[PDB]
Amino acid sequence: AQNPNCNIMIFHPTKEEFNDFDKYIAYMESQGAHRAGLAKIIPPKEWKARETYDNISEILIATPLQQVASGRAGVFTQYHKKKKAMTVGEYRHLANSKKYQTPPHQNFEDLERKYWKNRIYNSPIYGADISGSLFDENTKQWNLGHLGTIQDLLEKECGVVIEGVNTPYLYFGMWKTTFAWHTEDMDLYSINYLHLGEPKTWYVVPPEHGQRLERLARELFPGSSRGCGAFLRHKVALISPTVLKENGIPFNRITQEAGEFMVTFPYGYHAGFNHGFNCAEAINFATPRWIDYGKMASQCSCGEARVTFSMDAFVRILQPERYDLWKRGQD
Ligand SMILES: O=C(O)CNC(=O)C(=O)O
Ligand SMILES: [Mg+2]
Ligand code: NI
Ligand SMILES: [Zn+2]
Repeated sequence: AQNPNCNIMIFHPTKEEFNDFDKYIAYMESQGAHRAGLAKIIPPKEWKARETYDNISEILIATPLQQVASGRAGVFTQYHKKKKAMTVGEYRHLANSKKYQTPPHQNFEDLERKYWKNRIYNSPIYGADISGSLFDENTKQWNLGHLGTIQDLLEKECGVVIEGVNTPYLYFGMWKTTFAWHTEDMDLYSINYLHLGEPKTWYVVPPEHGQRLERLARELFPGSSRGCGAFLRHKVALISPTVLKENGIPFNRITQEAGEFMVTFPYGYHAGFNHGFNCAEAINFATPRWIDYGKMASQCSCGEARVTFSMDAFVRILQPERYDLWKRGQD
């Protein structure tokens, strides 16, 4: 069995290997990359996402989100308070202000220490979930707006034609902006490209051990667990590495820098934070190996998780027994 300790693997494809996306995902899995839940892909030196980032300041962040925490430093939730619209140039200036900028630090480890010590005492503003793409249309390799769609994959594997679309999302971050512990919708893969700016630190639980994280989360968030049998789908709960280690939960960590891709694998729980002003692009995707995970994915039906249009068909075809309850949660 490849990668039996479930370590995060880092890949350096050549320009030739970078042509066929599906083939390279399958290669990484042949080497055991999925056992970690997360892999890093460093593009060949010949490749670029676009020519420059000099002209992005007029993109609008219609609904910036202020991430307000409650709890203790290592075990907290966050809620998202909506703020007035602002452009990417305005948000960049805000991120760089004395109130929000990255503090002086020695290295990524010192900054990680400062994040976990101090996150709860601040409320950073995240420009998340913005439909769009920063890949040039002429970038042919690993262009996250040109991937095979999940609807087409389901149709190829299972024969059923379904409605829905699959487009990328932009994320504009600042120091301390936070992504809570989650798996993807329907336990899909994700791919994330850090286009520019400061790093993103990731934490991940191997898919084979995801239920250990869920059991800890039910202990640590007992009111939320009574409210919903899949409350991590709400994407609000944070647990620090120190608390994970105290409770014996297997996990790994890695820092993504600008110019790098990360892939999350089906049922790989992940969480993390941004180091300073940055911009990422991410999208969900599927492979044949996903189908079995999609069929078994948990679902939130309490009303909180509320998701895209395209998840309807995935539930309806892969999980017909759960469909009626889940759809009630959507309405
Ligand atoms: O970058 C972020 O805020 C969150 N991204 C992801 O959870 C992802 O790419 O799957
Ligand atoms: Mg612009
Ligand atoms: Ni994710
Ligand atoms: Zn719920």
